[PDB]
Amino acid sequence: PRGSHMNPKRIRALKSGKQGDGPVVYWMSRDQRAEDNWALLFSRAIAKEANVPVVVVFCLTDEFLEAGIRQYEFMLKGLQELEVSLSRKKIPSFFLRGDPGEKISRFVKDYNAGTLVTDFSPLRIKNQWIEKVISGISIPFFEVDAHNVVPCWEASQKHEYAAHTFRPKLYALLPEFLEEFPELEPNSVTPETLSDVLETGVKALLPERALLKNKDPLFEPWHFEPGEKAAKKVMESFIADRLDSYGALRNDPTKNMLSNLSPYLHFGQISSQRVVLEVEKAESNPGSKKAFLDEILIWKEISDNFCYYNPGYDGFESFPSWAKESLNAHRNDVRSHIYTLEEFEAGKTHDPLWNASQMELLSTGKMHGYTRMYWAKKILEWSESPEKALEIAICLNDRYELDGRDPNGYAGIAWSIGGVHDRAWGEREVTGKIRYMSYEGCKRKFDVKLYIEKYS
DNA sequence: CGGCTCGCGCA
DNA sequence: TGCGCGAAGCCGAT
Ligand SMILES: Cc1cc2nc3c(=O)[nH]c(=O)nc-3n(C[C@H](O)[C@H](O)[C@H](O)COP(=O)(O)OP(=O)(O)OC[C@H]3O[C@@H](n4cnc5c(N)ncnc54)[C@H](O)[C@@H]3O)c2cc1C
Repeated sequence: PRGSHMNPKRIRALKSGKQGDGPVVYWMSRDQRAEDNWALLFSRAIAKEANVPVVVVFCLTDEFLEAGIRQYEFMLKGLQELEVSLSRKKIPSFFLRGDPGEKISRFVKDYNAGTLVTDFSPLRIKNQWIEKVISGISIPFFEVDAHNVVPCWEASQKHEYAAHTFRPKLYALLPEFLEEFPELEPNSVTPETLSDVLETGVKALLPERALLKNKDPLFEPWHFEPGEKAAKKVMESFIADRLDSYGALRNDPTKNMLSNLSPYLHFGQISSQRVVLEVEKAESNPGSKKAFLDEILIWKEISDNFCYYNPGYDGFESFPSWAKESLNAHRNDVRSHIYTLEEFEAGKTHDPLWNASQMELLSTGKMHGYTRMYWAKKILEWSESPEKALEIAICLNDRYELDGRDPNGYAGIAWSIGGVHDRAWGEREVTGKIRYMSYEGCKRKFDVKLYIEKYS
């Protein structure tokens, strides 16, 4: 409804009804940013057509107890900057604590909202909140895909087996959906503390903090500055300094040649469409430009496709039949080593390369992309069962990665353990036909000793 | 039937 | 280091 630079294919109606006379309320969950936000822009256009103001509601759930301080501070500090950014545009931001299924419905009734808009996320918990909200509200409810360049329900209607099947589909719809972002218009009609919730949450997560021998924290919070503004600087530095050499050095953990955009992209502090727009105009190495675009467009959005069309995305049942049969037949194979969650967590294994990868995960919260494959695949090799390996890999990924609890993580773990979006390889013990990685293979691609010595 | 985001031999 | 084969099941264009 309404909009000249707005594609209607980015919005879908979750619930029909009579449009109320109150303000249009935007339920911000995934895209925590002010600029290049389709969901916020569409909420403004609906408000403009109805001559009502637009407001933003963020519901703080109990999910931060499962995660750590590193994710809590990163999200909270970005929200504090976001509050000022919306305030400059005369857009009020309301922060609620509790279950969104009950808090959002209460806010709609109390604030007398006219229309409700929310961003899209294929996670299981989001669909549970939406269904609860729908039964408690009586105004139209819309969903906007502000995370993907091409809407998830529009790119493909089925689960995609491999990237080479999804690649032609995505690139065919690029000329339509890849476009510039109109500026956010400030509100014409004007009508909890973020510091207190930060202090309250931190005290609850203090006992669960990872520590060293001398009770010293392992996490180093100066590597990534949270916030919308800092994410712009990371993109600018990557395009100017790192994008040219990305194609040749993205598989070398000893070189900081990655975009470092996943923590910002996970919380929606920067738009992946915005990154694509600046990358496309950038005149750099054609090989590196193609390599980076294949990651942020295909592999990032196919991860949303995997979780959207597979409700068991974090389970063994989502694996392909060939992988399940191979893993089933190799259940009784004697493992070379057996490690529990705690031994994996502290990095007390016989592999010095695996332990160094974990320390980078512990200290920085963002382990290098190449070593994540080795990190996850060796968990399967040294665990009781494939279910145990999937349980440990998901737990350590969500607990310590800044980009954890993301569709890119569940798809990545399933790729490493269950061969999702992959193919069969040579037959092996324990791991069967799942793709294999060895220490000697990494030794021939990068300086392993430098990586190991960098992280003890 | 062609071709997919590893190890390994060889220059 | 970069290149080409090997080992493996299956989708998708016909
Ligand atoms: C076992 C495992 C677990 C992972 N855990 C997570 C996670 O929790 N959260 C997360 O966001 N990513 C995860 N990834 C994906 C990938 O490792 C990260 O996106 C990347 O390492 C982050 O560094 P970067 O963005 O600087 O790398 P870049 O090469 O600069 O990545 C560019 C962008 O493309 C996307 N992308 C790149 N590689 C992948 C990939 N393999 N799968 C999906 N999208 C990709 C991301 O949006 C990323 O920001 C995981 C991968 C594996 C193998």
